[PDB]
Amino acid sequence: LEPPPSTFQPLCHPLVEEVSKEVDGYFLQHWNFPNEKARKKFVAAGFSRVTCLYFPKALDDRIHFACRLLTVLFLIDDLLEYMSFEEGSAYNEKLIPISRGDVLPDRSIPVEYIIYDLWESMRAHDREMADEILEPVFLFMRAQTDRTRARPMGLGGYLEYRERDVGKELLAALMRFSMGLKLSPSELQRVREIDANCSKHLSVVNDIYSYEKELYTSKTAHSEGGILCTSVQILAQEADVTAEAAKRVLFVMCREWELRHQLLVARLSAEGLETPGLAAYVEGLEYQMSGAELWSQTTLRYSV
Amino acid sequence: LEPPPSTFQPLCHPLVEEVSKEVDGYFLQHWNFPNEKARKKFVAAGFSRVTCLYFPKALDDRIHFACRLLTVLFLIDDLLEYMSFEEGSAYNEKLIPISRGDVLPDRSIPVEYIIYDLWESMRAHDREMADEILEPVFLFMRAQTDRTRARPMGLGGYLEYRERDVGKELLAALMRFSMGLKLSPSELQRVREIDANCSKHLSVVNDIYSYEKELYTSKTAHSEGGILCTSVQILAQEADVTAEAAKRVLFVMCREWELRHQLLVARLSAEGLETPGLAAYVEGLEYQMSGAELWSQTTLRYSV
Amino acid sequence: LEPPPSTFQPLCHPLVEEVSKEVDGYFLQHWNFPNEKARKKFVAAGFSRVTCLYFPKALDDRIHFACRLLTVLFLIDDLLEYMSFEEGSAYNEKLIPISRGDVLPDRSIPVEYIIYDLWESMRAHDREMADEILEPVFLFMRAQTDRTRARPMGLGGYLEYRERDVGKELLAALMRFSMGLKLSPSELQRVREIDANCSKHLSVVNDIYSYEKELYTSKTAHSEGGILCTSVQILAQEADVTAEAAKRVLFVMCREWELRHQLLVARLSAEGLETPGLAAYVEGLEYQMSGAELWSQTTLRYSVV
Amino acid sequence: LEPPPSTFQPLCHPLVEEVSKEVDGYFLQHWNFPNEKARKKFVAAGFSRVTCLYFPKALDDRIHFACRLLTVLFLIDDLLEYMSFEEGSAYNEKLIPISRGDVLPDRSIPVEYIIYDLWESMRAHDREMADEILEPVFLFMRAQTDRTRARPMGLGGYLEYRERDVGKELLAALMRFSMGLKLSPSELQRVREIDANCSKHLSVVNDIYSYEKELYTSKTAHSEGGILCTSVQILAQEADVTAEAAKRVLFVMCREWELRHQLLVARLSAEGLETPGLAAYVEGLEYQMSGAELWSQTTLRYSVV
Ligand SMILES: CC(C)=CCC/C(C)=C/CC/C(C)=C/CSP(=O)(O)OP(=O)(O)O
Ligand SMILES: CC(C)=CCC/C(C)=C/CC/C(C)=C/CSP(=O)(O)OP(=O)(O)O
Ligand SMILES: CC(C)=CCC/C(C)=C/CC/C(C)=C/CSP(=O)(O)OP(=O)(O)O
Ligand SMILES: CC(C)=CCC/C(C)=C/CC/C(C)=C/CSP(=O)(O)OP(=O)(O)O
Ligand SMILES: [Mg+2]
Ligand SMILES: [Mg+2]
Ligand SMILES: [Mg+2]
Ligand SMILES: [Mg+2]
Ligand SMILES: [Mg+2]
Ligand SMILES: [Mg+2]
Ligand SMILES: [Mg+2]
Ligand SMILES: [Mg+2]
Ligand SMILES: [Mg+2]
Ligand SMILES: [Mg+2]
Ligand SMILES: [Mg+2]
Ligand SMILES: [Mg+2]
Repeated sequence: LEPPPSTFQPLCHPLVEEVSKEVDGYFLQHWNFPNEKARKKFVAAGFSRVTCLYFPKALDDRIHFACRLLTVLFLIDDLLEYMSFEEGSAYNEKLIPISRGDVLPDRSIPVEYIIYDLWESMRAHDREMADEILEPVFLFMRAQTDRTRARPMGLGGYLEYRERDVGKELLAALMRFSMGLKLSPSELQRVREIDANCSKHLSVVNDIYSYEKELYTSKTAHSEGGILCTSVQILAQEADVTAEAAKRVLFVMCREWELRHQLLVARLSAEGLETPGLAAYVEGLEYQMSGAELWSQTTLRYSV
Repeated sequence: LEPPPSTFQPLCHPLVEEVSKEVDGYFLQHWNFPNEKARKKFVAAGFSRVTCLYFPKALDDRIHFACRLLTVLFLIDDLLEYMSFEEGSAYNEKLIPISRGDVLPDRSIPVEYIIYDLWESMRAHDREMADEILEPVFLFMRAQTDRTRARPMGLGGYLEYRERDVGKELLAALMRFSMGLKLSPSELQRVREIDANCSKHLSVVNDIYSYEKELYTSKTAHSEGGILCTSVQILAQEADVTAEAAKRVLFVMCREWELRHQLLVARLSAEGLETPGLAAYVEGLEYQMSGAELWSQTTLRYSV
Repeated sequence: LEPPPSTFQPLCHPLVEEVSKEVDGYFLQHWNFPNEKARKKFVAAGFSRVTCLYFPKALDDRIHFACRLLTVLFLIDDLLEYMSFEEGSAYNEKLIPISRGDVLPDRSIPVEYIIYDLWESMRAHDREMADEILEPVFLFMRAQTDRTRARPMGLGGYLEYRERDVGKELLAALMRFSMGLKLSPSELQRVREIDANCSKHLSVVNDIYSYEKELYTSKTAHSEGGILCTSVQILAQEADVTAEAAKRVLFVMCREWELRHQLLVARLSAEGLETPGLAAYVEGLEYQMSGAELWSQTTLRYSVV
Repeated sequence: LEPPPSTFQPLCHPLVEEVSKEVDGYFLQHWNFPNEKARKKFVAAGFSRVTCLYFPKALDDRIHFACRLLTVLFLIDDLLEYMSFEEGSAYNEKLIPISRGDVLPDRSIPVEYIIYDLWESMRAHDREMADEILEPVFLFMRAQTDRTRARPMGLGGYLEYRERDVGKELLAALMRFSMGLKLSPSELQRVREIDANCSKHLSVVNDIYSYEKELYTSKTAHSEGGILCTSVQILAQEADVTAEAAKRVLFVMCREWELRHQLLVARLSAEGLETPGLAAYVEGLEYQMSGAELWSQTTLRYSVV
């Protein structure tokens, strides 16, 4: 597997090792892992490492919140693969009022009190920015168990749906939270098209590198929760080629989205619409894209 | 054309007579109408009346801003029908920096100074709420000359496009501006699905009532600006029936979206999630749907 | 679900009881039902009753052939849901040379010899007309396992696909067979538009009533054979409404195809191209539409999943 | 637009200069061109040259038939752009009985007598093989004015339609005619998957190079005949990228179909299924793909709109 060249350069948060020990340690203490092999696999994935590659300009005293939130969403993402759509939906819906702080957790259930304590701690740190991450998380949670996953999709309809299932909007809100980067609604409206393009890049890069994992899951886990729903197989079907061939084509499409990103940002700036906040934001998106790809290329999660 | 029953009751702003006189009078003074027949056709349309049906709970001192904005948008909407997509786009793009206040108007050109003065006066009245209307308007302007109008579309793809072409988002921000109704990003995220449903209703009710007008325009106006792009045609073509039959089917679909609106709002309230600002906002959407329909049923713009 | 008003009036073939008892009796003797519950459910479907609603002016000595063919196709229709498209296709292709009479059945396999004996008997009664049903049937059969069921479709593309999957053309050739109604190659060209419209009505009325059944199936059968492919779901997702809402909208669309049927018919008559042969056929198409709907409204196949 | 690497070597028929002169000469005498500009454009397109790249192993005394047939189909393809679907359908349907030899041409109407005389001369040369090109040509002609061109299509649905509109099957029959290559029904059935794959390549390579021409047509010609129906626009819309970006992505997918052609061919041979006639046939398909691309990269038809 050979990626075509990219002009995007990744960056990693300076505190990645100390924060990853802190956050890995918290989940190894509290989360219900089934056995030692699963604990080792959890550490091998490097979930705080992908968080620190996503948000390398996070404030030093906020990056750990983002590591915790992405880590617990990954752990849940993997649990849902053993559930039906209905079970998975019941599982996520329990957590939504708890995330809001509206329902207290059952403290004998780690996922509930981990979720409750985390969002309470983020609101204590910055209430307004924390509150802006909630509905984007819920939108993602609901997409994860959407029966649209078991229905035929074309490439266009898939990318529209995958924007939610890849958590693009929660990642943008979490990036802003992590950086203390406040943007007005008018500013956010200005970069809507840049966001949508970025979402496709994140989606398809993840699909390419995680395909062998997902293929294996689809054959071994729950026929609904584990269902293969990915651009790799949607393009392979549409073009009647192999998955390997579809990945080569999708990679080339990913570099076209990187070019489009650069063009859209250049236009924003030329029209005099790139504020200091927006400049930081679109550079932030570029780190998400290159950081996700660097982690995807190297994590044991996808290679074993 | 027999409208299926509806539980939505329309409401009109109490100041409709006074404001209509004022705003109609302003455009009759400044807008370059080509002849007397057009001046009469302008008055006959009742553009301030549809605004007052749209925002019946607007603050007494803000409703005229809304009448002016929708009036000038309607006037431009009609001029664009006689231009190419390329000519329309150049026309609209010139007005966008002027709307932002970044570029002074040529005061010998009425659309330029009307646009400049209007936005300057809105920002003087409420800077932050006025600024939230700008990108929604520009989104709508750019939809009007999108070459996607000249290409095949199914009902789903069309509704997604029409959401921009009908100005759903600018109407929402304009409603909020006009009521002084401030909503947080989190509140707005909670009603995203309610907004999307409402958009379909506005789009298709307009398509139904404005069909004879748009058909006539497609036969006599510019080949691009006049191109017929509407749910009436799309459904007739997909189902292989007449435009008349398609309207009767679309009308039933509109009442289904009304029921869905009620369901979605009831769920929002049943969860603990309908804030007082949200309650005002979703009520406001219901006025928009019923008000648009009432105007569309009665305006001379559509019957002659 | 309250149907909207209709001007079409259904008719049932006079001999419905006799032929039902006869043909149900034949399949209860010969078909490989898995258990007693399945035998009771088969009887509850009333497959001979829908045949008698579809072709109420069939000749008295021909109607049983049509009940047999539609019964065995319904039965295979249900089996294919538990197969891959490849398995399903292999199953059907096996029956095609057998239906032609070119290949002997394995008499230890009831579907093969039931199909074999059926077609033999039909050609024995009217070789010319029986032969006209064959390619229509194979068309329909190949549609059933068409991988295009596993591809995204809008409503227009769906209706063109459904024409084959709902068996419009085999119902036409069967209707004609069962009535002794012969039509010239010229007469059949004139009604190609009336046919396409009628296919939409059969397709969608079935979609509406069979939705709950097909939904259950899409959750419990084979990921390919059982895949949900229906106008109710296509409209629900295109318009963002519930399945129940899409059913109410589609039903109104059905009534418009009815009005359009009447229009295309008068139009054929006003031009005077309405032959006596063509006139019986389009009245027969109207019986198919209204009969299909009456059966669908009442059959336990659709109300008890 | 730099084409990505290919392992295919295009070949050109050795009589290309002599046959181009003969066949261009014939159409310049008989066809009604609207002006001198159109006559020069015709010669610049080099329609005998694409024929000779498509079929470089054609028999020396048959290559001119293929050149004539593809030339007149290109000319008609362009005329249809100024017509409605209904007008173009009537136009094509008039030619079908004449192609068959069943109806005499109006000798004052060049398209009619050029088509009549050409198909008569092909049947005079090799009746059985000429006749096998007819239904593939008609299939293509009816695809050209098919309403589905005005309905939304995703990539998979489009490629399925474009197999007919690109004339894949007529090109295969014409290749076999021109090489005197006779295949059994069994041999033909064996290569269906190879055929389907090759069709996507022809289709998309053509879409890539002809996009600027077709875009201009869609802005200036008939709203139906001139309608933009192409993978370039479909992918640009689905992926949200520019047309140029879509072309670069689609070109990489064309090389994947080249690789897949090679794999299918290997497998045919690895099983026991590759005959001498099949080997010549699938090698001929490779020349079609590389030849069509080489012509498309260099013809003024696509670079000067
Ligand atoms: C895209 C990426 C590397 C990281 C996104 C970072 C995270 C955790 C975002 C939260 C939303 C989730 C869990 C997306 C996983 S997409 P998926 O289910 O396809 O991920 P998988 O392939 O299972 O690793
Ligand atoms: C939907 C409705 C009645 C009013 C919307 C109210 C306004 C002014 C919205 C601003 C954007 C415009 C002019 C949309 C017209 S949709 P169109 O071009 O289809 O309207 P037309 O049919 O030309 O009246
Ligand atoms: C259309 C109709 C009610 C009757 C036609 C009568 C028959 C048997 C025609 C033969 C072709 C078949 C099996 C159509 C059923 S469509 P399907 O698979 O959707 O039917 P289902 O919903 O499974 O009953
Ligand atoms: C594909 C290729 C180079 C040649 C095919 C050779 C020929 C003439 C085949 C006959 C069928 C036709 C006319 C296809 C043109 S595809 P089109 O209408 O897209 O061709 P255009 O882009 O107008 O040149
Ligand atoms: Mg996952
Ligand atoms: Mg996931
Ligand atoms: Mg993945
Ligand atoms: Mg308009
Ligand atoms: Mg408009
Ligand atoms: Mg309108
Ligand atoms: Mg069925
Ligand atoms: Mg079926
Ligand atoms: Mg059904
Ligand atoms: Mg063509
Ligand atoms: Mg062409
Ligand atoms: Mg082309």
